[PDB]
Amino acid sequence: RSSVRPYLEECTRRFQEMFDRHVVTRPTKVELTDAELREVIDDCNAAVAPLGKTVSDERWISYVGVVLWSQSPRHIKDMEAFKAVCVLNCVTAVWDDMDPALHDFGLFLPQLRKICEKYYGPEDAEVAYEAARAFVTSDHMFRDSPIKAALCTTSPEQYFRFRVTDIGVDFWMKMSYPIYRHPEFTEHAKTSLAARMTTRGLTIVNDFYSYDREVSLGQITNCFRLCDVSDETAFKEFFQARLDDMIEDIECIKAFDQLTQDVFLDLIYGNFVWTTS
Amino acid sequence: DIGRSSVRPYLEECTRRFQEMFDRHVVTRPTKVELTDAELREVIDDCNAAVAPLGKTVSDERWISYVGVVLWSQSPRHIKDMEAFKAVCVLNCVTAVWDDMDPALHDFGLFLPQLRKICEKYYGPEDAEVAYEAARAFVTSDHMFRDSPIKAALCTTSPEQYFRFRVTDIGVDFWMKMSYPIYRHPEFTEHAKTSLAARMTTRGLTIVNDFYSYDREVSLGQITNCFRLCDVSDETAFKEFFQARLDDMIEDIECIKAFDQLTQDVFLDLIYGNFVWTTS
Ligand SMILES: [Cl-]
Ligand SMILES: [Mg+2]
Ligand SMILES: [Mg+2]
Repeated sequence: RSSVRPYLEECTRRFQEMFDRHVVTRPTKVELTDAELREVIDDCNAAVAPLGKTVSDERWISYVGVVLWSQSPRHIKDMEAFKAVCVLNCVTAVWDDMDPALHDFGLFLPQLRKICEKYYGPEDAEVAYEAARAFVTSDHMFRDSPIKAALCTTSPEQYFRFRVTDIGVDFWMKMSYPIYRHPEFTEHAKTSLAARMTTRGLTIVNDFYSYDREVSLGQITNCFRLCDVSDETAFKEFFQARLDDMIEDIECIKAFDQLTQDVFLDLIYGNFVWTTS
Repeated sequence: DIGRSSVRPYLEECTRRFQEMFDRHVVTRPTKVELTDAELREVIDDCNAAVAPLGKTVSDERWISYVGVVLWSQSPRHIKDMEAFKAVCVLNCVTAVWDDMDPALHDFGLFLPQLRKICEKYYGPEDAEVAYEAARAFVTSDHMFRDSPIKAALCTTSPEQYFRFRVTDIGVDFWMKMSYPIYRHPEFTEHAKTSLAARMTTRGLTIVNDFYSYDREVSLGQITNCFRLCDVSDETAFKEFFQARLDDMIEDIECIKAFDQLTQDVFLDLIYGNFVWTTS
């Protein structure tokens, strides 16, 4: 029960087969110029320096890969917004990986505001900042919280309801809509319907490939703790149920407008490609 | 299908079973905020000023029917800011009229500035922006999804997709984001701003709303009702569906009890108060 390694190959193949049948369109990686990647890394370093944390270029590049693979390159209009999502993703990933004893909101929150004010217009900057603030504040609030225990152990429905915020997808949507400048996508981002539609597909993939690491650290925010992964029959029924969840979401996503559904599906499928890369 | 046009045969039994569930699981009864006649006149005058640019005349009696949900579904023991409370009264009522209006008469250029005016009158500068954005997103969502293929997909596929739509569409996310200044409670404020507050309360609010508005909505051809996902003409299929919805409400309520005391008081007063107002 400590590991999903016996299922790693089969589940990877089954994820890919599902995407090939229901999405078809493959993710494509955004290539940053050397100048853009250096500007991103310099902003990341500047933002986490007040916390006294050193992070290598290699670690920044591993954090940023999800952004490079999970946006929708054919629809990008604003590369300043794109770089902002690169930076905000990376620096909040560092914050998400830190011991809460090193969490200094007075030092970090002004750095998030500075990033938002550099890359976004005034209105978008407020929206992106509030979402980043809500995300890091949620991360802090729910470490060792009875609420997290109740939501993550009760049922898949309560667990994914928690993960809408906790996996960062509502934040992601609210900092990503300026990349596309697409009115319908902007509204779905702001109502969080965008995040609610894509939460299960992101979370189930994240959870499968981070299960071994997370259970070894005593973390409970993983839907595969809701089943007995040591019982092959129980695991296979649970995994199929999660695949069915992803498929139901994907098929509803196809009712959205063409640009919006490309963004949603590139996000779910790109996250899978980056996670397995 | 006339047999599917009504939940009237189940009206008494379902009302009794809702109440029984609340008595077992919430216990604490809702209590009604009473406004002074000055407060209520101020609320209604703001409501009239807000909808007059759209050519709507609304009697005091109709306003009072709209506002009863705020009076019954807030948490009086925890109120700290009655200016924020009056703002929730006005915003609920004026967006209720907008929700009931001919979508032809929808004039965002005239209405959105009135919403901002209400928010700027009653809230501090930061809270006014949060309440206004939530009102804006709600009325815009209402407009976007009339005759939308997205609404049809989310509302006919499964209860999960339907309640996902209703987090915004029934207005609970808006409600949480305009109500947190009433309580000035840091944890509740955060749950409102992440929308976890809305996500926890959506089913309890929607199931009750849907049951008691089913007849009117299907008579109007409206599809945003979870009881269209079952055959209400089939007593066996209806009672199994209704029991599953009751189980949803109970699971939400039992999880809500893991939140801090003040927050859970607010969440449960909202669900239970909405039921009391709806059946009155
Ligand atoms: Cl805001
Ligand atoms: Mg994980
Ligand atoms: Mg209704």
